[PDB]
Parts: sequence; structure tokens; C-alpha cells
Amino acid sequence: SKLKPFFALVRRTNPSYGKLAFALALSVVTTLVSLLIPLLTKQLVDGFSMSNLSGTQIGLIALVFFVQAGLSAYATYALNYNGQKIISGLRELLWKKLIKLPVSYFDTNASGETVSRVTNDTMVVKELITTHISGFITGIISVIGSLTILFIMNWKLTLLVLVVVPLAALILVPIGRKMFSISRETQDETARFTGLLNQILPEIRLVKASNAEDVEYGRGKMGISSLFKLGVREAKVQSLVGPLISLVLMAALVAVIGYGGMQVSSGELTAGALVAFILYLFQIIMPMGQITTFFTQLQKSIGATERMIEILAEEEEDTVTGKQIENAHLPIQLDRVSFGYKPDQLILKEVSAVIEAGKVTAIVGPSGGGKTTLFKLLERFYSPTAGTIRLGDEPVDTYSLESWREHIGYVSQESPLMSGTIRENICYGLERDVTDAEIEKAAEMAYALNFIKELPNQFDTEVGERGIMLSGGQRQRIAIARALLRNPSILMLDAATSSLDSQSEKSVQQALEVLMEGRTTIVIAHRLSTVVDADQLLFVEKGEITGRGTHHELMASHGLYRDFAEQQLKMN
Amino acid sequence: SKLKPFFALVRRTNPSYGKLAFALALSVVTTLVSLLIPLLTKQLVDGFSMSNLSGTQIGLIALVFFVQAGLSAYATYALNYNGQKIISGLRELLWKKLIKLPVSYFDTNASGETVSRVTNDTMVVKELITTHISGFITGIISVIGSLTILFIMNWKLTLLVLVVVPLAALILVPIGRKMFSISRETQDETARFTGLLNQILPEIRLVKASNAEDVEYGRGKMGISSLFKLGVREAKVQSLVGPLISLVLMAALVAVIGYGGMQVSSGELTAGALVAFILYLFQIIMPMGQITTFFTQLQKSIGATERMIEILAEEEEDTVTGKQIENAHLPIQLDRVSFGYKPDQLILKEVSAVIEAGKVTAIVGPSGGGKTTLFKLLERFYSPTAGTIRLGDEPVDTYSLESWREHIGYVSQESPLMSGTIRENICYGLERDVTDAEIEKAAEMAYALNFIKELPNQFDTEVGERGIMLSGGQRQRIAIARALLRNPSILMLDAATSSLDSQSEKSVQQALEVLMEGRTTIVIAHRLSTVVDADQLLFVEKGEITGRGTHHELMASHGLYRDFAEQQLKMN
Ligand SMILES: CCNc1cc2oc3c/c(=[NH+]\CC)c(C)cc-3c(-c3ccccc3C(=O)OCC)c2cc1C
Ligand SMILES: CCNc1cc2oc3c/c(=[NH+]\CC)c(C)cc-3c(-c3ccccc3C(=O)OCC)c2cc1C
Repeated sequence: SKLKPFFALVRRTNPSYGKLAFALALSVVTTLVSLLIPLLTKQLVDGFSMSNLSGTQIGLIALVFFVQAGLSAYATYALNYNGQKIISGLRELLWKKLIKLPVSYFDTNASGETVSRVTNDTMVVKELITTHISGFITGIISVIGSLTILFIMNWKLTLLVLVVVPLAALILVPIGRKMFSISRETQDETARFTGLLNQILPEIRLVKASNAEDVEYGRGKMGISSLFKLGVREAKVQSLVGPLISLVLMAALVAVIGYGGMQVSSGELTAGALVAFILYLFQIIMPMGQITTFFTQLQKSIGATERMIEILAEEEEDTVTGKQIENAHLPIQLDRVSFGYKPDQLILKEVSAVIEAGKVTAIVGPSGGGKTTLFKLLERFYSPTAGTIRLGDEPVDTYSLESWREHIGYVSQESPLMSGTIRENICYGLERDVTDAEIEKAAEMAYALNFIKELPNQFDTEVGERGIMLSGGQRQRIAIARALLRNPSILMLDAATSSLDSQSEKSVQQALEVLMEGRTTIVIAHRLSTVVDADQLLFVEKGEITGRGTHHELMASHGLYRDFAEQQLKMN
Repeated sequence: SKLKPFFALVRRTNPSYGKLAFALALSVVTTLVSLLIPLLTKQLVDGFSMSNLSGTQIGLIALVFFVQAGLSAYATYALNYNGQKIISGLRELLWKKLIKLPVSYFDTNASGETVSRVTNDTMVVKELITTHISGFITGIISVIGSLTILFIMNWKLTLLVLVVVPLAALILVPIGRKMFSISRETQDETARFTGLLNQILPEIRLVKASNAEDVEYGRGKMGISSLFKLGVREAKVQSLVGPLISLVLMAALVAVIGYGGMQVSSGELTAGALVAFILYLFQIIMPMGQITTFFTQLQKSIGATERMIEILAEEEEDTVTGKQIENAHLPIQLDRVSFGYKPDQLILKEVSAVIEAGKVTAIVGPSGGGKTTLFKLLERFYSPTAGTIRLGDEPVDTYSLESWREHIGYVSQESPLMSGTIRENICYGLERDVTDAEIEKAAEMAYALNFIKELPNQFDTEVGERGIMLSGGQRQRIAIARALLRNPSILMLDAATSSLDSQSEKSVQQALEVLMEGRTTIVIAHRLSTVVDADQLLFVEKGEITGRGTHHELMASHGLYRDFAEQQLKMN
């Protein structure tokens, strides 16, 4: 069950799989030749001892084996590179699916966290696929072969005591656990004392007023004395362990080395044998813990793998957006409409409205954000849970999500910017038309970007790594230029009367209206200052609509009932 | 030399000198004995080796020296215990004066920092005194003696190559540095890629509106391909270093072991000499990093010492207060009051006020540099600098703060239940009389204390762990009970009345005012339903009282500009 989804998504980066069949095999010989490296080492060492100034043939074969082992270690670069290619392909597919995935996923699952999950969970899978698989294979092969060559290397002479040495060292483990437990006790008491002081200290005011200094100091003294009387036991245990570990670690070593010297070395063990023995020890003890590291990394990477496959299993926007082409220029009306994050838990309910072409329209409702979902519905972002959008025969579903979107267009208010790419930032949402110079006509039709025409002279200047350093007016001018360059004129603007103290807004108001005059557009606002200009208003409630009429009757009934009271709170 | 300032606070508690001398003498004994241990190990090993029936005397001497070394390592407990004692003394003195410090220390130096210093700067001094001093001494002694006995035990032959091997590690080290640098490059590129696409993604709204996600995928592709093309260089350089470092290590080990083999095979170096050699090798290689850790920990801890000695300065607050006793039931005046943290940094300008002996008095005005600081200045938390508090011939400025606080009571809006049982919470300010079963006798009339006065346990209630077992609004009743038990005289209450909706405030106010029927009180009462019972008011304009008079006509005169509308707004 573990490896099935893992391979199911790894196979997506298919074409390099055969390469693995090389590298893994190139790994295996790397291990197997490794298994024989100490042996030749022996044949080299005793080669000097038995035959001083040894012959050329054994030297040549030793050299060719060494270069073979080194070149195989280099060829492990092939494994690492294949892993890197797999990771890059996986992450590229992940990014593609994430970008073209429904925005519906984003607002509910902490996109500022999935952003880091991509990189972290890809790095863990990288670590699984690059060195941990080879690590486990080489570890099992190394331990088995090393133990076998050890058996061959002595008639059950020093391996038995060698293996018994950890059996004797088992005595060390309970004392280490006792150390860990009492150290945790010290940490807990330190935390308790720190918490006691942190709690009792800001009350210095009260305790001083009460003139109860002595009781305060007594509580502190009790705490500190408790800490001291626990640290004393810490010291006792440490003093007892010190010799009890150092002596055993020295005794095991002296026992093994003395038994090797006196007995075995007298009759059987050559120096070239002992060097290969040490090499085998250093080659067996080193990779052994790597199997446990492999197991835990494999578990974690399997979890990351489930996360990734969950991410990829969510694609729907592609076939949805590739639909009938349109030409827009039709008034927009909503019949009974409902919406919610869940099919039966609804944020919007039983709402309907009408918006004639050319007439500017605005939306006002509760400050909690109820109007937001309706706005997103008007610009056809979330598919309506229930209801229909009035058009000619209401075909709103069959239209492409690029086409209708690009004819209707979009602009925003609440500080979207990009850093040091001003002209390309203008060209950001453009259809593929480079428009090298003619965009100047847009730059002058902005009616406010003219004031900032010095920046087009630099044409690229950077204001900050995150872009926000350019003031809100600059971004508003850039946005209105974008809107001009997108379509002749169709617009919706967000959060018009929710910030900027109405001042800079008005400074760019002069820029926008004279360009959007006599054109269908929708505006989101919380205050009446700009919406009462010439605009048809829609009064919204908690997931409900009641306001109908253009300005005056809607005011005199609902504003007199609701909107006047709330807008009087925003006078200051 | 900084050691004299360090010992100046170290010697502030001084029972440790004799135990220090004993412990360090035992420590140097441990060092010398451990230095001579490997010779005894050699003698024991050789006696087991050269003779099959090693005499009981040699083994007995080995055992007795082993027991001596173990017992001396045990005696290092004396050093550790002495260190714990000196730490406890240091921390106890630090607390004893810290709790005595003026409030002006705490309102400027924060609460959490101080306690963090108390724990961490003490722990580092413990690490300095307990282990690291002995560590450095034993390290230098061990390295010198081990090198000497390496010179003498074996000829220069083995030692020269043994030391040249680290000189051969000059081949290893720069490539490790190259690894570290390129790995840091990989980390930086990962951070850059994460930051770029983290900036990109939340604009999903705008880009999907612009349906230009193709450019987005292009940017993602460029970034991801850059990361891949740097990771490939990472992998290449890693695969180059691997075999090189492995080969150098194998060569060093094979060279040293082979040379030893010819030595044994040829003659000076005996097996016991070899085990002594190995033991010395480990014994010298352990503390070489320990001395560096000593140096860095000492460098860190000197700053701790400076912080500690900085703490041990300002004991004046509760030392200057042992002056004079008084009855203190007289009306009070304030003259020429213009105060602040520093003469340059003024928080108040020249003001004067009068408060009577039997009626209610409150202070009202803006928060910023207003009511609050004058309230603290009246409660003697901040010492007088240029103004006078008149209780006669300015006697309060010369009277004891103990007496003044004995004749005063303090209750607060925050009302935090201090740690401990409700018994000590109620009798906190009056430890001088035990009041076993008469604490409650004067608390019944409290119209809101009765809500908890039926408590069956009636004493077992405590803070728990954060003070939530009884409500903060209930802690108001506990505090008023404390006040009625303690103070038969003048009282102050702190209350940001434009907070907590005041719904329960009257529910407790109805009690506190009634039980203070004839006691002078000063309160923060800027809200409407609290100035009503305030009688005389003190109106702050900006760090200044611009009017002194009775409740109603005073707000009538002061609301000609601001008070009326502001207070009608506050009640919302
Ligand atoms: C037998 C060969 N193996 C060892 C021999 C050792 O001898 C040591 C002698 C010393 N001089 C005598 C005072 C001191 C100061 C520390 C020693 C340490 C040591 C150093 C730092 C931290 C812990 C220890 C440690 O584990 O020591 C055990 C008490 C040590 C460690 C090992 C592995
Ligand atoms: C083919 C299986 N995979 C490996 C096999 C390895 O074999 C090694 C043998 C050695 N001697 C025998 C001649 C030495 C000295 C280092 C070795 C390293 C090694 C090299 C540099 C840094 C750390 C290590 C390392 O693994 O040490 C971890 C403690 C090593 C590393 C890997 C991945």
C-alpha cells in the first residue's frame, strides 16, 4: 500500500526510468567492488611485508581496481542527476497544476502554507530518491558481506569478542537513559521556576503596594532551594555515571586489542590482516544506522507523497474554460442565486438583481464581507451553486472563461504590484500584442499616469523588492492604464471606499471616471461618498438582497432604514 | 583585567573558597593520575602478556590505582556541588534585590527580558564555574602529558607520522569548505525560488482575471530550471569530493597501521605499548575541542557577568523608605508638579491640585500623558523630582513608604488573582496578624462578593495555573475584600472605565463605594456612569489639570469643547 501511490506519481516523470536501471546497477558494483577493496588492501599491505619492493603486476592490478572504484563513485553522479531530473519534472508538473488549479482551493487551504509545502515535500522526496535508496542497498550489502568476510578472516577468533563487545556495552544504555530522565527533570524544574517568576513578576506593583516584600522573597527562596536540591541529585548521578562509562569503554578496548595482540597475533593475525579488519569495522559500523534513517525518511516521504497526489488530483479548470467565444456588450441580470462553500451551507441566498448596459452600478452591504461573494459571482468566478444568470437565452455557462473574462476585463484596488518591471507590469495581462510604442496613447489616456511619465523614461526603475514602495496612487494609475489597454471599456473595481481616507482615491477618481464614462461597470464600496455620484446602488444584507431602484427610492426607503445610520458612523 | 570584576560578584557570596581549593586540588590530582594511568595499563597488559601467570601484586596495584581514579572522578562531585552552591547563592542575591527594585526599572526594561536573563545568564555562569574551568585545566595538562609520554613511550618514529596525518588533513579541509559554500548557494537559491513564487501566488486573483497564466508558467519554468541547473553542479561537486575524502582517509589509516605492523613485526612496539598508544590518542583528541569550547563559552559568559553586575546596582527604593511613621489621615495637595522619566523627557507640565479628607475624588482626561501618570505619581511609584506633595510641611515626601502604603489601599481593573490559596490572597497585605477565622467578618456587605461567599471549601481555591478558577470580575470582589480587611483609610482604584462594557462594573461598584462610605478614594473614572459618584473631578487636558470642581458643573464647563461628544461616543 505504501509504494503504490508513490510509484503512481513517480511514473509521471517516465522517460528517465531506464536510466535508473543503469545507475542502481552502477551502484551495486560500487558496493561489490567496495566489498573487495579491503581484500586487495591486504594483498597490498602484506605485499610489502612478504615481498619488499613488490612486483609491478600486483601494483598495476591494485591501481586499476582503485581507479575502477573511484570512477564508480563518480558514476554515482548519474544516480544523483537522474534524481534531480525526476524532482524537477515533478515540481514543474506540480507548479503547472497549482497555477491552473481552481482559485477555490486557494482561499480555503492557507495558500501561504501550501507554498512552503511544495518545496519541503519535494525536498524530502528528493532525499528519498537520491541517496537513501542507494544508502539502504549499500548498507545491507555492506553489513552482510563484511560479516561474511570477517567470518572468513578468522576461525571464529576475534569476531566473536568483537560482537560481544556491544553485548557488554548494553550495560551503558540504562545509565544513559537514567541520565536523560534526570536531565529532563532538570529542564522541567527550570521551566517551572521560569514560569513562576514570569507569572509573579508583573505583579510587582501589587506586592509593593501591599508591602508584602518578605513573603515574595520567601516564595522565591522556596523555588530556588527546590531547584538547588534537584541540581544536587543531577550532580550525584553525573558523578556516578562518569567513571561507570569511561571505565567500561576503556576496558572493552583494552580487552579486545590485548586479546588480538597476545593470542591471535602470535599465531595467526598478520598486520595486513588487522588493517583490513579495521577497514571492515569502519565500513560496517558507519552505514548501519542509515537503515533506520531510511525507514523514518521513507515514512515521512510517503506522507509527503500522499500530500502531493492529493494536490494533483484536483484539476478541473482546463476543459471548463475552453468554451464558446463571445463579444459581450449585453446587460447583466441575476435570477434567484445562491452560493456557499458547501452545497447545503450557503453564504448567499435567494438574491436577484438587474444591471443595464452603460449604467454604472455599485454594491453596498454588511462590512463583514457579504457583498464579496456576490461580487465574485457577477464576474463569473465561482460556478453558481444554484440559480441562473439572465442573458439572451441565458447561455452564461457555455461561454469560455477566458473570452467573456477578457471582454469584460478587470481592475483592482487593494495594492497589487510587481517590482521593478513597470512596463512589463503594464503588459502583464495583455493579449499577445507587444505594442512597443503605441501604448503611449494609453499612458496619456490614463490622465494621471502623465504626472508620472518620468518613470516610463527610466522604463524599468525598481522601487523595492516587493514593489509596495510605490504609493497607492502610482499603482492606481498603472491599473487604469492596464484597464484602458485591455478593452475599450468594461470594468469592475473592488474596495473603493474602504481605505485611503477618501483622499488619494479622489485624486485618482478624476482619472478613472472620465475614461469609464458611459460604460458598464461594477464597484464595491462601504461608503456613499463616490457611489452617490451617478450610480445605481444595490443594498446587500447578510447573504440576502433587498435593494432595488437606481438611487433615490432605494435611499429614501432602505438607507433611511439602514444605510443612513451606518454611513453616519463613517463621517469621521 | 575582567577577572577581578567577575570575581567581585562571584565573591559576593563566599562560602565556596575552601571547597573550591579542595575541589581543584582533587581535580589536578585526577589529571596527573589519569596521565599516569596508561603506563599502569601497559604494565598490566604486559604482565598478562609476557607472563601467563601475572603476579597478584601487579594486578593489585592496577586495581588500587583504578579504584583511586574512579574515586577521584567521584570526588569531582565536590566541584560540581560547590558550583551549584555558588550558583544558588548568586541567584538568591539577584532575586533578593531584584524584587526590591523601583518600578521605574520594570516599566522600562520589560518583564520577560529580565527573567530570561535571570535563567540564561545564571546557567552560563554555572557552565563556566562547574565544568569548563576544570575542562580547560585537564585539557592542557592532558595534551602536554600525552605528548610527552608519546615522545617517551614510543620513539619519535610513530609520533611523527601520527602528527603528519593531521597535516595531511590539509588536503581534506578546503574541499569541505567548498562543499559548505556551494551548499549555502543551494540554500540561497531555494530561498529565492520560494520567495519569488510566494510573492507570485496570492495575485492568482489578478492573473486569472487576466487569463495570462501562460506567462506565469513560463516564469515558474525559468525559476525551476535555474534551481535544477544549480543543483546539478551541487551533485557534481559532491560526487567529486566523496571518493577523494574517502581515499585520503583510507590511505592515512592504511599507512599508520602498516607502519605499526612493520614496527611490531620488527621490534620496539609491543602490544601493550600499542594499547597505551591508542589510549593516549583518545585521551588527547577528546579535550582539544574542549579548550575551544571553553574559550567561546568564557567569551559569551563575560557579557553575562556584565549584565549581572549591572543588575546589582539600584537597591535604593526600599532602602530609603525606613524613615518615619504617621497617622496620615489629612487632606492632600499637589504643587508645582511637572514630571517625567528624565528632566529632558517630560511627561507632565506644571500642575497643582487639592484633594479633601472625606469625599470621593477622581481624575479624568485623555489617556496619552494624562490621568495614568499623575495617578502613579500620586501613589509614590515615581519619586518626586521638582514638585511637592503637601500633607502639611511636605511631610509625605519625608515619611516612610511603608507607613504610607499601610495607610493606603490599591485595587485595579485588571484584577489578576495572584498565585496561592484564597486564604493568603485575602490576608496578603496583613501578614502581621494571622487572622485565623475573622477575615470575612467585615466583607459580607459587599453586594457582589456574596456570589462566592457561599464557597464550601472557602480556603482551598487558588490560582490553579493562570488564575481563572475565579473570574477577573470576581477577583474584583476578592480584591475589595482584601482592601476592606487591610485598609481602614484612603484608597485608590484603577479602572479604564471605557472598557469591558462596564456591564458588571456597576454590579461591583454598588459594593465598593458603599463599603468605602467615608474613606478618601481616587479612581480612574472617565466614563459617564463612574463620574456620577466621583464628586470632585480632576480633568486632564494634556498632562495638565485645567479645572477643579464638582462633578456636574465641571463637566458642563469642560464639555463646552470636547467632553460631551467624546463621552457620548464612549458609552457606545
Ligand atoms: C576512555 C576513552 N574515552 C574517553 C575518555 C575521556 O577522558 C576524559 C578525561 C578528562 N579528564 C579527567 C578529569 C575529562 C575532563 C573528560 C574526558 C572525556 C570527556 C570529555 C568531554 C565530555 C565527556 C567526556 C566523558 O565521557 O568522560 C567520562 C567521565 C572522555 C571521553 C571519552 C569518550
Ligand atoms: C557507497 C555507499 N555510500 C557511501 C560510502 C562511503 O564509504 C566510505 C568509506 C570510507 N572508508 C573506506 C575506504 C570513508 C573514509 C568514507 C566513506 C564515505 C563518506 C565520505 C565522505 C563523507 C562521509 C562519508 C560517510 O559515509 O561517513 C559517515 C560517518 C561514504 C559515503 C557514502 C555515501
